[PDB]
Amino acid sequence: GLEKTVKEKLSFEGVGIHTGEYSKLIIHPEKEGTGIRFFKNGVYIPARHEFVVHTNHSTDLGFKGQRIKTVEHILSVLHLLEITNVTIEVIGNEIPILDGSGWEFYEAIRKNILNQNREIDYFVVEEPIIVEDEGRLIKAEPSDTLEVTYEGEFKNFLGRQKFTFVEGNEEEIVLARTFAFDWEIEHIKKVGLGKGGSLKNTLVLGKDKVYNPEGLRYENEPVRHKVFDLIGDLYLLGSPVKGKFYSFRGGHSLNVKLVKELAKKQK
Ligand SMILES: C[C@@H](O)[C@H](NC(=O)N1CCC(c2ccc(C#Cc3ccccc3)cc2)CC1)C(=O)NO
Ligand SMILES: [Zn+2]
Ligand SMILES: [Zn+2]
Repeated sequence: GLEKTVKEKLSFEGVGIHTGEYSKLIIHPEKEGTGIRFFKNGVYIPARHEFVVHTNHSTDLGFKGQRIKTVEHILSVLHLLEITNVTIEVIGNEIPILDGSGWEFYEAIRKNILNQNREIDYFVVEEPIIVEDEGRLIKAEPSDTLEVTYEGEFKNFLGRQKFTFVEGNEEEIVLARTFAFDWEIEHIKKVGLGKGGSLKNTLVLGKDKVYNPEGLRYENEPVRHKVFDLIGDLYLLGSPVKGKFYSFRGGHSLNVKLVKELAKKQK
């Protein structure tokens, strides 16, 4: 399809899940060929793998001493809507988590799309590839359509679950929230993370319990969210992606490892 920007400036604000600080976003329209980039304290940070500085519990970007935490959800929404040219101005240190899903970003951006004059030059997976990390695995193969499967093997009541996104089913993953296991929270807080995490923005699960009074939005909400996360990390290739992906227990580190191998392959 055509390259796309936003019709007008779009604003979002709220707490960041990791920093726990309040931050504000301003999504600015941009001309054809600009690409997706962040802007903080006079510095432009392109939404590309070369700018990744952290991958543990979030994908973070940095350039010239300016850092932005948790870019995955906003990038996933922009990837799904095929917004190719925008500047995301960040007043703070992290993208707001909002309700833990991409819903608010998705709804506001989809109503404000401006089609542009050039076609999208997609990042097209040309051959099969596999990346691994001690049991964890991500594979990609050619496909005319973006298809993303995530399979989890949870150590609680959820057990094994699988979910596949295909083009046209964007609404099936944009409402799936970030999640956490109660036995892992102490470690996350000890490593200086999850400061803004709560039952208002995270689906919190125990061995046999759901902490959230509203419960799960879907029986497989965690794997739908993991698919949404991978689509965000795939946008670090610098263009909307065409390929069929399968992730078995993948995370941001393995997602970025795949992205860098795909980019190197196509140099
Ligand atoms: C999903 C994954 O891929 C990942 N998030 C992840 O690993 N997180 C975010 C949530 C953090 C968190 C959330 C909630 C709480 C809390 C709480 C609480 C518990 C009981 C009662 C009241 C509040 C603590 C840390 C933990 C790490 C993700 O979405 N990456 O894009
Ligand atoms: Zn996420
Ligand atoms: Zn950790």
